[PDB]
Amino acid sequence: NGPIIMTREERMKIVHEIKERILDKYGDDVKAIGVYGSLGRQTDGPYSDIDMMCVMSTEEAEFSHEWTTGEWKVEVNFDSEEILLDYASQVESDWPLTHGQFFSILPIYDSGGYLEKVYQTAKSVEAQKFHDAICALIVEELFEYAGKWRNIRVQGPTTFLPSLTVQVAMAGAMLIGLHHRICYTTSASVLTEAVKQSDLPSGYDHLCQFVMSGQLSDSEKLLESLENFWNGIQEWTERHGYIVDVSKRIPF
Amino acid sequence: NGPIIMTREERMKIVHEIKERILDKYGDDVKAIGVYGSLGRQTDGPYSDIDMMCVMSTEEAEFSHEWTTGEWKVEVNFDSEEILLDYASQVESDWPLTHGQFFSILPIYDSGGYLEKVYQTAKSVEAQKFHDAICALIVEELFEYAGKWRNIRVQGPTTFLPSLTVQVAMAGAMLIGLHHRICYTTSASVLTEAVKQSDLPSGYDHLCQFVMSGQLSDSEKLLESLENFWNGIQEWTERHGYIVDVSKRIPF
Ligand SMILES: NC[C@@H]1O[C@H](O[C@H]2[C@@H](O)[C@H](O[C@@H]3[C@@H](O)[C@H](N)C[C@H](N)[C@H]3O[C@H]3O[C@H](CN)[C@@H](O)[C@H](O)[C@H]3N)O[C@@H]2CO)[C@H](N)[C@@H](O)[C@@H]1O
Ligand SMILES: NC[C@@H]1O[C@H](O[C@H]2[C@@H](O)[C@H](O[C@@H]3[C@@H](O)[C@H](N)C[C@H](N)[C@H]3O[C@H]3O[C@H](CN)[C@@H](O)[C@H](O)[C@H]3N)O[C@@H]2CO)[C@H](N)[C@@H](O)[C@@H]1O
Ligand SMILES: [Mg+2]
Repeated sequence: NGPIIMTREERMKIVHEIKERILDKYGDDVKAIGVYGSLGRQTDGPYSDIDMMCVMSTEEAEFSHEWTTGEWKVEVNFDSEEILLDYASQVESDWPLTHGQFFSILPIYDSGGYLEKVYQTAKSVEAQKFHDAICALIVEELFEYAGKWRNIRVQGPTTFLPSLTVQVAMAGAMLIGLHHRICYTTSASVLTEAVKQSDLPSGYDHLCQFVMSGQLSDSEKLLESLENFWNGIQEWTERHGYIVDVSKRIPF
Repeated sequence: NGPIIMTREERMKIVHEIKERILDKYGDDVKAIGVYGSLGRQTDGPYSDIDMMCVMSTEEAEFSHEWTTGEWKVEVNFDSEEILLDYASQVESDWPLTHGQFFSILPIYDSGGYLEKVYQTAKSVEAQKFHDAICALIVEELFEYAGKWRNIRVQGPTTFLPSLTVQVAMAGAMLIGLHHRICYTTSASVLTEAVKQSDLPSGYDHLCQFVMSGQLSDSEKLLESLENFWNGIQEWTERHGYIVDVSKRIPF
């Protein structure tokens, strides 16, 4: 019957019950336990699931328990300090959506400031890593989407266009977030927060209005909006120095 | 302003240049080279990218080169035989979308039947792996989506509902593909092929109609369609035995 309505108090009880269970089972291998996500920001809605992180001392520790009771869902990730710190300092194309975890840490157990160290690492990532992630995003994702919607324009199918438009709008949101080196609060607010930022590529806000309103049935307006956004990207990358190497047929 | 229009003959010319370049650089470390994706089953549209794969003899080989010339995009993955076969034999929630690669391999170099060996491995995966992936999908993705759209109904934002509905429809497509052990052709045909399968959970095809048509502006009809799909999931999982024990507050 799906998730039920729960209050913040009930969630913190579950959190502290899980904390006790983790300490009973693993004992001194537990370096730190925190809550992240919406419950960590104390923004959590009545239906939100629970996300917790655990720093282990045992080397190469990397596992997780993800379950539901039928009424609520919990995910607990267990990582060694080294594994967690490397993850916090790696910038992938979906960094603005995944690494909000490290800017929403609610500590409930920490034997040696480990969670603070993870937070510091996540916020001190070198600027060059965001630059590379932006160039990789344009090649590995945006360029590929451009071929996908241009294929639709000539040979269809248009039934993929609304889903692909959503993907392009989400990828554009990642590109902006990588530029500003900021993580989005929640998944539901990614597009709302993306259009309120500075230095938007031309055509991005117009494209997002289709995705946020759900008016994705006019394929011609979508294709025309995607091309304008695709065009706006390339002046935007030159204006900010995110220059993509296009000089070789084969780069190895 | 790429990607540009290309013919199959122009793509195979680029492919064989890369094959020549791969053999020049890595020589006898190359066990096999193949083309997958749309060019692999030679359906490729006028704008499709080029996807290639390489089997290496080097033990820990796992790297990729992904680039564009401004006109076309190429991705070449280099994997040891052990790494590639283990990947082909592991079933994640996005198996129906990622592992079609292994059912579309066009060999252009193969020193010892390595590519046929990859195809055999990918198609002989134990039924238990698909069963576990289905149960994990329902918990890790579907249950989480249900909480998210129920939050939207109570506290918004409505601007996330069209994007979240697309995500739910794609997760349902994964659920169907894992059930029937089938991989989807391309990203563009995932939804069309998913709704043509048997044993659909009640409410999925109706939900896909909103996503495929792009009529995602009636949040009220979307939430009702999402709930109906969510109900159909619980009957569908019971009828096929994709049952997870949910009786414990903490299952470890
Ligand atoms: N190649 C065999 C195995 O691949 C894995 O990585 C897989 C996955 O993470 C990785 O995903 C990569 C991303 O990361 C990278 N940032 C952009 C790139 N386009 C994407 O590639 C994949 O996603 C694309 C669609 N978006 C597809 O067009 C493409 O065919 C597909 N290879 O591609 C691999 C799938 O083939 C592991 N690296 C390793 O277990 C072994 O190498
Ligand atoms: N935990 C720290 C690091 O996590 C990484 O994996 C990351 C990522 O793949 C992984 O993704 C996992 C999946 O895989 C798994 N099959 C289902 C699970 N819902 C999902 O979890 C993630 O996606 C959810 C939304 N769908 C989010 O609600 C959730 O907060 C998020 N942790 O979450 C991790 C981020 O926390 C690496 N394993 C490793 O570098 C290190 O352990
Ligand atoms: Mg989660």
